[PDB]
Amino acid sequence: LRPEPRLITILFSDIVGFTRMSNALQSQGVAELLNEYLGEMTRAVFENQGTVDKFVGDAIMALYGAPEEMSPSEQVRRAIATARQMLVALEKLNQGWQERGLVGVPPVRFRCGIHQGMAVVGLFGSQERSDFTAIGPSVNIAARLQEATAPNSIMVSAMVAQYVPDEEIIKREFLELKGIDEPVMTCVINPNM
Amino acid sequence: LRPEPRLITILFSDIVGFTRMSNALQSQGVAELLNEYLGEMTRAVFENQGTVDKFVGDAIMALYGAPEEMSPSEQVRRAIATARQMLVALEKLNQGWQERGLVGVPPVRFRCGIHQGMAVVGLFGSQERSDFTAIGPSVNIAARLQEATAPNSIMVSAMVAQYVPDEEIIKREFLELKGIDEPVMTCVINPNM
Ligand SMILES: Nc1ncnc2c1ncn2[C@@H]1O[C@H](CO[P@@](=O)(S)OP(=O)(O)OP(=O)(O)O)[C@@H](O)[C@H]1O
Ligand SMILES: Nc1ncnc2c1ncn2[C@@H]1O[C@H](CO[P@@](=O)(S)OP(=O)(O)OP(=O)(O)O)[C@@H](O)[C@H]1O
Ligand SMILES: [Mg+2]
Ligand SMILES: [Mg+2]
Ligand SMILES: [Mg+2]
Ligand SMILES: [Mg+2]
Repeated sequence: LRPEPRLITILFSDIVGFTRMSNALQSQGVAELLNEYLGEMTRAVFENQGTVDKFVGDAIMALYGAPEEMSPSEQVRRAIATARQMLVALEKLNQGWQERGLVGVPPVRFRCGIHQGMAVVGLFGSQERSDFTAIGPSVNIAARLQEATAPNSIMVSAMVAQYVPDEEIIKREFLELKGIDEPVMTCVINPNM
Repeated sequence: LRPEPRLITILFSDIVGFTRMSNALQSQGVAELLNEYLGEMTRAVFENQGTVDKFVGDAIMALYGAPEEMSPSEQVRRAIATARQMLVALEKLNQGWQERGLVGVPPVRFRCGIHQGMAVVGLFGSQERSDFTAIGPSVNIAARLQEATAPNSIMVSAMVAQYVPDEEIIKREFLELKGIDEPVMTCVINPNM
């Protein structure tokens, strides 16, 4: 698990307007919901051999191809499958949160950025505290894609898109992604399949 | 423990232009550096009773007042101490990275956002994968402060600032912080003491 550059697919699934919830609903609700969400999102990544890199609040950072090697295509296959499954999971999550009173508060939507690229994946931090993650623009991209894409929209990088049939690529488009000294070709892929 | 709202001080220390490194220096250098950095940053938080909530890449998210209760004042005291110590740690880190060839690549600088406020801190995620973190605008604030403040500048929220003597508050100022439906009173505090 020592940090090494690795072609991995970083999938970031951030909940759209989660702050609009961490203020709207109650703390327990925010946790219950978040945890429920992350439970299903995580489920979505793990179910897709994904690796929950970490949760950055309402954002899930899934790595594909790390720590367990995974073909770039699988990484994307999985990441996209995860992203989509997450949306499906979210479909039910909102169904339940709506029918419960946790949403209905905008029906929890999540932006998903999936990028594949060289990231230094491995354990990072002090020996006093290390977390397996991916470091590098690759990650940034995924994250920026995540935040760049519309709610319940899976925005993947050019790198990722090449694995998804054009039919599933709703719309390609370069986007000025923060931290990216170059317009990244983003392809929001079909949230379904 | 289980997620509960908690007045905690979220400290985010993100490395300024780390992507300008995850591209500049080599992977091993990026990891070696990042880990070295996070090692000292982490050190800085733990040494200040802080809690490394997680590392979000080059960003360290430290919680103060979670999971171990800590007086709001201590939280800030510690968070600020950490932020400052981090800068000091970074001072030496760059000293070494510079004298090594890892920087000199802009001398790794870090933005530090320290905010104190109600956050739902506790374990989040699925039982399949839980991470102790703080959720809620409080965190967002710290993060936005972190990214809002200039490099090697510790930007704390009004909440935090009240604990730091005005003499240490380099400059107060409200900032349109993303995700914050209200101008947050940010106070970049003296990075020294
Ligand atoms: N537990 C946590 N750990 C680390 N970073 C966190 C965090 N919680 C928040 N942040 C940081 O705070 C930032 C913004 O917080 P949101 O993303 S929770 O707010 P939003 O209403 O959901 O906004 P939208 O999803 O764009 O619609 C995150 O990107 C993190 O850097
Ligand atoms: N290991 C990781 N875990 C989670 N999120 C991560 C991540 N690495 C990156 N991100 C996400 O990618 C985003 C940007 O990546 P940078 O911060 S590494 O790039 P920069 O040049 O340092 O940017 P600047 O510090 O503003 O100058 C982060 O905010 C995370 O949401
Ligand atoms: Mg979010
Ligand atoms: Mg987020
Ligand atoms: Mg950074
Ligand atoms: Mg960061």
